[PDB]
Amino acid sequence: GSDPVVIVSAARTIIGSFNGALAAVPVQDLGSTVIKEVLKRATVAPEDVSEVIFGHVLAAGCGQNPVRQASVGAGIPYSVPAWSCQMICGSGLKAVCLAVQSIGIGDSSIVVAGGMENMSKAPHLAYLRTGVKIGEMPLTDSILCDGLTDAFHNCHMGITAENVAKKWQVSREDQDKVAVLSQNRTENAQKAGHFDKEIVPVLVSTRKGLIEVKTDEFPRHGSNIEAMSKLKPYFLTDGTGTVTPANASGINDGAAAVVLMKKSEADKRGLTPLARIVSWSQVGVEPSIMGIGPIPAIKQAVTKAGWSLEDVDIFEINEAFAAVSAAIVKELGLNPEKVNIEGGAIALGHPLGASGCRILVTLLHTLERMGRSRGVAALCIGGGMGIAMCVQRE
Amino acid sequence: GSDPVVIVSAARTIIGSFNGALAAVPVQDLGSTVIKEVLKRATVAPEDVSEVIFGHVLAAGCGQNPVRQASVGAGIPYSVPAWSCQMICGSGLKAVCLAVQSIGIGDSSIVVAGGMENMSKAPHLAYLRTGVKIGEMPLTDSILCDGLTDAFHNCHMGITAENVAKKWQVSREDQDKVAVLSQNRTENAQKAGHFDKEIVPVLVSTRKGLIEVKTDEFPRHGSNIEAMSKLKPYFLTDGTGTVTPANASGINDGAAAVVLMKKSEADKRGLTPLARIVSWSQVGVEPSIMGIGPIPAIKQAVTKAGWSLEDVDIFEINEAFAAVSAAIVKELGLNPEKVNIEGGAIALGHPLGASGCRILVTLLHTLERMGRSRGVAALCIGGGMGIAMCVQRE
Amino acid sequence: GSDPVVIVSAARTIIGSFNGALAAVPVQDLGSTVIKEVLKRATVAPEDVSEVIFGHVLAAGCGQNPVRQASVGAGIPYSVPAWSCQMICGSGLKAVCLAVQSIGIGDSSIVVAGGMENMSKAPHLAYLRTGVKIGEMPLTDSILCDGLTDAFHNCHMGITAENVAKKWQVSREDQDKVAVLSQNRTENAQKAGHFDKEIVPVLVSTRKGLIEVKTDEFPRHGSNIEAMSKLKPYFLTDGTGTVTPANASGINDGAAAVVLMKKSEADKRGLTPLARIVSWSQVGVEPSIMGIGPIPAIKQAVTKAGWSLEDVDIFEINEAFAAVSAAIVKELGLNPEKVNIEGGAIALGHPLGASGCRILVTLLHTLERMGRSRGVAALCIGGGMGIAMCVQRE
Amino acid sequence: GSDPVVIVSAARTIIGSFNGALAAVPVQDLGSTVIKEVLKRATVAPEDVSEVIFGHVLAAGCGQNPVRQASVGAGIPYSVPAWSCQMICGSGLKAVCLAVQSIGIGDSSIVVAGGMENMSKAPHLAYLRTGVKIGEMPLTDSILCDGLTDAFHNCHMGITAENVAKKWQVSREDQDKVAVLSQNRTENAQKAGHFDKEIVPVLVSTRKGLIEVKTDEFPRHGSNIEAMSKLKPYFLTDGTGTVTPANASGINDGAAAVVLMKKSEADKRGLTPLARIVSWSQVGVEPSIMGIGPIPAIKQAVTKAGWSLEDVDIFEINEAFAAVSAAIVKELGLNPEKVNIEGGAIALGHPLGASGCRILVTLLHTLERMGRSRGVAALCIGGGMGIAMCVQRE
Repeated sequence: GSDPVVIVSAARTIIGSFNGALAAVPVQDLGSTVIKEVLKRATVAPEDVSEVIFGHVLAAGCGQNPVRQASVGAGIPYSVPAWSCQMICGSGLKAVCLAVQSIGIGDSSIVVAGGMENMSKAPHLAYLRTGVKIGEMPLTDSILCDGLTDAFHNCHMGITAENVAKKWQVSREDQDKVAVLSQNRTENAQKAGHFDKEIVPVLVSTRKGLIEVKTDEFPRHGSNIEAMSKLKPYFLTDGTGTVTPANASGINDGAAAVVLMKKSEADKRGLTPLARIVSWSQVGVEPSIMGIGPIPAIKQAVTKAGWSLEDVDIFEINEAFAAVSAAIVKELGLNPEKVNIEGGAIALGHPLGASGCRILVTLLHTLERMGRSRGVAALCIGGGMGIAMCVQRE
Repeated sequence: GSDPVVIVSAARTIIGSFNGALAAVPVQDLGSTVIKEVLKRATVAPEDVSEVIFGHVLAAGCGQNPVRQASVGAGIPYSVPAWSCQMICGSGLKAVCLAVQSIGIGDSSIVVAGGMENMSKAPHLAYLRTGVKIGEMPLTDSILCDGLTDAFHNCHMGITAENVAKKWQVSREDQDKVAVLSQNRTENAQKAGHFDKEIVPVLVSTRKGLIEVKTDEFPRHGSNIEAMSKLKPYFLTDGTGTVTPANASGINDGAAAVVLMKKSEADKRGLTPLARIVSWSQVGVEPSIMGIGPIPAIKQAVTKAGWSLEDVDIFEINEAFAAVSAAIVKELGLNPEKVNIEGGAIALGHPLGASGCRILVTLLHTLERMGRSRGVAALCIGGGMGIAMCVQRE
Repeated sequence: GSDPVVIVSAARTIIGSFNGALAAVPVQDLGSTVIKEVLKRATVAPEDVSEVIFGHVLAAGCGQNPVRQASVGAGIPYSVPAWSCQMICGSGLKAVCLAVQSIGIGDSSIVVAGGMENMSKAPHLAYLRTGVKIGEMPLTDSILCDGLTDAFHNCHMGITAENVAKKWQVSREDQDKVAVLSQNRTENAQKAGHFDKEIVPVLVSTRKGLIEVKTDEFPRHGSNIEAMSKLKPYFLTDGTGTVTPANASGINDGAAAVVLMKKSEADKRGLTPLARIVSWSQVGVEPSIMGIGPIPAIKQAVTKAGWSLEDVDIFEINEAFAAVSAAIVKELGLNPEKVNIEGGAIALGHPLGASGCRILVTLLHTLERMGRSRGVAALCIGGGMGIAMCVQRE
Repeated sequence: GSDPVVIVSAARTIIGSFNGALAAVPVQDLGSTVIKEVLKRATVAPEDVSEVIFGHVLAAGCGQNPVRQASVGAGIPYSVPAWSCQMICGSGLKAVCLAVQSIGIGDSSIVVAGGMENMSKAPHLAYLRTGVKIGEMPLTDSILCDGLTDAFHNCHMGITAENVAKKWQVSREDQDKVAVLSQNRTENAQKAGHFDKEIVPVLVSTRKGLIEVKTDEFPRHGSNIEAMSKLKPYFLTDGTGTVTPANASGINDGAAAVVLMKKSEADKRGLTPLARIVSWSQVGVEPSIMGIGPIPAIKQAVTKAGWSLEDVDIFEINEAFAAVSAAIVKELGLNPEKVNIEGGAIALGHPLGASGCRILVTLLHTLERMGRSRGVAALCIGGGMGIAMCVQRE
């Protein structure tokens, strides 16, 4: 307000496929990569950062405070506090909102906010301290257990997605159409070089030495409805299923970051920002339909901004499932030509902790590239939440 | 400022011993217990909570967003956003600072902040996705890996404690004296009923049915220097060791919570708060001496409050190791009769995610009970950080 | 025949309770203990042993050829071949029959035969070579998996025991009576010192140094029908159950051994043997009723010996379940005062690989102590087999 | 003697590569395949089998008595006893010797003897019964632990192989030459169809349905010394190494079986056997040089047969390591044109429990195919043993 918080820089790694191009790279090295890069791009010295805040969901086995590791690995001094927040899929966006708060209230001057996740590296879990006298014991998958299973209904996110498909009447055919659209938009954007600016290469040691990874791995080029309609429903196999692997996102690795400060601090430094942050909201809804979280979230953020929905030029609405993104667009009555125009997570992938910031990074570069003005990033969150941010291009 | 953020209520579970009285209780049930109770005590209806923020470090195997589970298990509606932060030992206090920020900036009206940890339930970890063709594979202890091992030097917190012992010249004899003091102060406080008010019983099913757990489990009554001086150093066994199990805290389970709102909202509701929050700080230091984090943290918080150190009536300085707490007190020149007067974590235990808020809960009730005015809660943090808060009794 | 194979010496360790007195002792050290001891007792130099043959069922994690380890640990040279056989519960007796064959045919001159098992040390199992992309994986209990589960019907031995109880009409009351009898006979034998001769102490390091273990651990003195009839059926909980923990044996650790050679070699050496081996049999039956294996086994061995059943003075019939031992005795019409007179495995325990030889050791010492002449050792075997041996006291 | 034991039939599966063509096939199904087939070939009804004896080393996770499972899966009745022996690498040959003994002494009339191993399916091991309060725990590889590690010196078989290389002066160049020879002989035999008769196809379900596997998988066609001499020593990397993957065998899956009875029983049935068994030996040597076990073993078997070494037309000497097979041939002064003429385990692979019988199967078919008369099968055994058999073609 008058001196709003602005985003000066924004970058992401490619999104790697499960057990794919980024699987050997610890999550904190993904974090370091984007942290170092956004500072570079903003021309901000690492010692001028007030704090680092990252979303990060599946942190088992990553060592003590992996954000701090990521921060220091980027060349930020030990003097700079660094910490993580978890709000499942919303975690990466929540990190940025939290920065908005510390800067707005006058506690931080410059913040590197973001999200990070290496799901390929998520371990299996065993409780061994008591000691099992006799009987089988599970090695539980932390991804499933901590990432993808609703704690209230003990069901996969994909089941909640079927609830939304049912209730918002998004057919199998609808979902496959959204999926094809998402895949084709991503392929068009890739070929047109639309992601080049936002991507920062990741360094990976191979048997044939060091390599740069700089193409998103998860897209399935040549996606078509005929192929997709042959697949069987994955979560719900009693003949009422609609969600398949083709119309859902995946398990993925990646990180993203943004540099934030006040407009006045940007002016003082001779920086022109990507955008100003106008508003944001977090809301709660029923776990059984967590997918529709962004509906109340968007309506509140947009309202808080003094906007009507028509005023929004571009939406990024996390595409965890076609069933959910379709339902959100249908209920709000959004123009699909304004929503996920470079494609969404069905094509690009969904590294839980990173996605909130990743879609923001994309949003901001899309707005910039198209010379459009007003954007909304939003995500549904397991357990029944939604988060949304309003940004306006300077 | 003019309308400061106040703490209306504050409560904790007992602290359970490793694999002890609370080990069968999932961490989110510990959270629910304290959340429900602080609302009860503040007379605030659960549907009036703007959000829930909890510190939580070892979240592997706890399911999707265990704070949200804890929130809902306390009777807070699905409409109320709930999420976690991780800043190792500082996590529980960081949760409260974050609430201060959301309330200060006008985003939240009422917040339940806190921390929670069941270390007994922390699993072992195995990476099984690639597949090991031939050879041994570790089942890594998440407590050690993610909780207690410095990521920069690959050494136990207890090793960093020896660095501080060495550098601040805190002898074995000094450490054992601090340990005895801590144990005796805790035993005196227990017998005098000083913890009765702050403790909320935990419900536990046993073979002989339901029981209430309401005594802290970890204290070793009759602690004496003669016994302690017989023990061997645990981390550093080359004849230069000082830290033993008797002069370090433990692995422990527990939770704690506070209810926060603006002074004006408290006045409107006819509530008298425990205290107002005057200031807080987070700082970074070298990982090798993470223990001395609270020195810069305290100095900055106290300075920001407009106080001198003499102005502080009561300190709670987390007693992870006698070596560290002694070093902090020595360097700042604090009166030991003002520091951890009900005893500290050597006697009480250290459930990582909970401790930041737990010491705050104790602080506030001590200030209340003694009719003293100004308090400081502070903790060192693995990886090289410190966090401190200033509170003033209304 | 004319120059029959004789048993010169026979010894056993105590039988340890699951996770009890012998759990820290590797199975091969149990083997070494009994091997060394029987050589000592027979006055046979270790370098005169032709070969060592031991039954051993649960060998996972025991290292390369644990019989060979056991042999060498007893002071038998590297020049002496040593190897194991597996025939589940019959394994320890099968080892002795196999020795009878190598000596009878003229391939071996002196053989140490026996059985050994540390079930406390049996590991859990995980298949990790492929690599599990996503999902839970079992840590399977090798005891259950490889020891106690019928491979044909995928059911616990205790289920097959219920089949025999049903079909041979052995009531819950019958089973509990057999159990009390077994417990009381064992307690009487212990107090009378009847096991003193056959037991060889095991050496175990404790925190208070080295100790000798020389009392069987599993017996429940003061066993009574009133207590037993209060227990619930363990395997079959649909209201048709009869088998409980009180009328079944346990999971147990132990070893036993015997020294064998021809009568002529014994005469040459100035040794008087415990007994001569007269006959033995191995038979197959249906897995669903594996418990009744000893019926055809005994009938064939006794027939091969030229005996009638009345001619047998003493039987040892492995008491895996009261339901099975009762059924065997009922069908064959045996005098219960001739069967398991020092008690059986319900009281003493059942270390799978050892039991076949353990009951033989006991048989031989009982025959000796009572001055009786003709004995039968027999066991049922998981998967549907029976094994029996006839011995005659010289 | 006068009525010697004869082998009527002999068959093997292909040998599968680690995690290769047979990895999804449980070991007992490999057993059933060869058991059923040898009965078929001998024209012996399954109900006429007196007993089944198989070598089997890595039995963890295979269920109760996997030989019995294998027997019944081949259509052998429940009435036929079936059991396993373990003598590490010698296990498959020991099974046959044991049959010789039961038939020779008049206890069995017809025996199916053999060996079987699925090393791909060998699990990792964890001891979980006590309960680990705090710290890392190993998931131990049962292959390494129970199969490939000398229990006396705690070193890989490959280390003992280096001891033999050193002591018998078998150079790196020598070993690579033996390896190339073995690979080229196997490739020549394959192309000439020499294994066709002995191989029995294994049935495997694939995504594209059922398939027959009938080519040995492990051979590396086009093996050459130039390639081999580029490899680095695998076990001993201090610059004194000679053993590499190219001049050692592998980890492999397979089974083999033979049908045995007396010559008189063969005559009565109108069967002409492959060969008569003339003699066999088992011996012990120092674990550090277990590889040279076959030297004393062969000398004793050949001596017991009334043969000189020149009398042996064909040897099969298990080729665990070129270093060992070379050393055996050098010391005994054998013609390399008489030794492993279809190639050995360097090319064919080494499924521990199966190999003893596998080389016997090959021996017998080679003797038959070449119209040669006298053969020797022999193997070294971990822990310091050797086993050898003499056969003579009828």
